[PDB]
Parts: sequence; structure tokens; C-alpha cells
Amino acid sequence: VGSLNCIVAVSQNMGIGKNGDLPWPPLRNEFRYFQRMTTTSSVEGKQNLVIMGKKTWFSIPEKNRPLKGRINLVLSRELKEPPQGAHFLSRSLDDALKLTEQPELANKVDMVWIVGGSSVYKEAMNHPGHLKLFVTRIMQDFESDTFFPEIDLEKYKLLPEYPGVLSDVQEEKGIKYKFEVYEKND
Ligand SMILES: NC(=O)C1=CN([C@@H]2O[C@H](COP(=O)(O)OP(=O)(O)OC[C@H]3O[C@@H](n4cnc5c(N)ncnc54)[C@H](OP(=O)(O)O)[C@@H]3O)[C@@H](O)[C@H]2O)C=CC1
Ligand SMILES: CN(Cc1cnc2nc(N)nc(N)c2n1)c1ccc(C(=O)N[C@@H](CCC(=O)O)C(=O)O)cc1
Repeated sequence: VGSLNCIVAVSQNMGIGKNGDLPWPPLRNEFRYFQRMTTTSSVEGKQNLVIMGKKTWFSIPEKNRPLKGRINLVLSRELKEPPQGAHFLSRSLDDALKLTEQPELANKVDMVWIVGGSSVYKEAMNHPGHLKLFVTRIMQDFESDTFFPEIDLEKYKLLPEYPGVLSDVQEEKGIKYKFEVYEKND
């Protein structure tokens, strides 16, 4: 079990979702990077694990579920079994990480990626330990219904750079955004 990382795309107003989907038009390069980041493994024969709440799992188009090349995990206190297509189900973020420690998975998984949503971000974000937040800053306001918790800047530092992450403003469909990385250790 290597790195613990969060990944999110937020609008100027700190908003990640609107009625089950994103607040913005689909940015395919944005999705490209999301997929590239979460799927790439720095260790041969090992895979990345993605942790998502049940409403995030349900917002991924059916056809792209479970996300490919990735070990998929849903979080939920209601469901009895993983939703069709899922690989694992856990009742807590602490349980999900322990499973990583199980020999089943202990040799198959490299980094673990938290893909949301909020409640889920919030807890991981405050998890004791070393962590990184890969944030896409979508540069405009989008009416949303679900938000990203605030970044505590007194704990989380913005890096001037990071290998494999474009440092310049992207713009697609007239919507500009930038990629950022925060690092923590406490
Ligand atoms: N722009 C972006 O980066 C992202 C946008 N989105 C979008 O935002 C929305 C996702 O929203 P959100 O409401 O936060 O949904 P989640 O995807 O977090 O779904 C919440 C469900 O997940 C379970 N759950 C969540 N956190 C935990 C935990 N720590 N322990 C146990 N169970 C947990 C609960 O399930 P139960 O009720 O079964 O107990 C809760 O009802 C959609 O609009 C989606 O499209 C989502 C992710 C990233
Ligand atoms: C609703 N949603 C959650 C979502 C969307 N954008 C994000 N963007 C970032 N930066 N971080 C997130 N956590 C994130 N999550 C989705 C929706 C679709 C796919 C998806 O179908 N993903 C493909 C990428 C397919 C594509 O390239 O368009 C994959 O193979 O991972 C992922 C997440």
C-alpha cells in the first residue's frame, strides 16, 4: 500500500455536483487526466484502488462502470453487496484502507485514489498522515448542489510544480481551468 491521494474538479464557487452529475459541460481532457492519474501505476503487476461513495458510483455513466484498470470500491452503510459492476463495498473509509492490509489486496494495490464525494473527501482530508490533493480548479461559477470541503492552508501547501501535471491554464469549450497539487504530512 503506497500513496493515499484525493482527486477532485471544483468550480470557483467550490462546487463539485449538481443533481447527480457535474455542474459543467463535459471537459474531455479533464476526464483524460482524471483517468490517467488514477489508473497509472508506478509498480508492475500492481494496481490503483479508487474509493467513492454510492452517489459518485451512480453518477459514472453505466458503460464506464466500474472504471477500468482500477480496483473499484463503493462506500455505503445501506447496501449489502457491492452495486453491480463494483469490486468491493465497505461501511467506512477506515475499513476500506484496512482491506488494503489484507493479503488478498496487499500485493495487488500500489496507490489508493479517493474520488469523492464530499463526506468522503472531508474525512480522508482529515485522516492522520501524509496525503496529497490533486485539484482541478475550474475557473468560473457553476450552480451546484454539493461542495468540496475547505482546504486548510495552514496544514496543506500548494506545490510550485509536480511531475506529469501541466502548470498552465487549460481552456476547453471556453472554460478555463488549472491543475494543482497540495501536499500534507501531519
Ligand atoms: N467534480 C468532481 O470532482 C466530482 C463530482 N462528483 C459529483 O458530485 C455528486 C457526488 O456527491 P455526494 O453527495 O457527496 O456523494 P457520495 O458520492 O459521497 O455519496 C454519498 C453516499 O455514500 C456513502 N458514504 C459517503 N461517504 C461515506 C463514509 N465516509 N463512510 C461510509 N459511507 C459513506 C453514503 O452511502 P449510504 O447512504 O449507503 O450509507 C452516502 O449516502 C454527484 O453530483 C457526482 O456526479 C463526485 C465526485 C467528484
Ligand atoms: C461523475 N464523475 C466523477 C468525477 C468527474 N470528474 C472528476 N475530475 C476530477 N479531477 N476528480 C474527480 N474525482 C472527478 N470525478 C465521473 C464521470 C465519468 C467518469 C469516467 O467515465 N471516467 C473514465 C474516463 C473516461 C473518459 O476519458 O472520458 C475512466 O476510465 O476513468 C469518471 C468520473
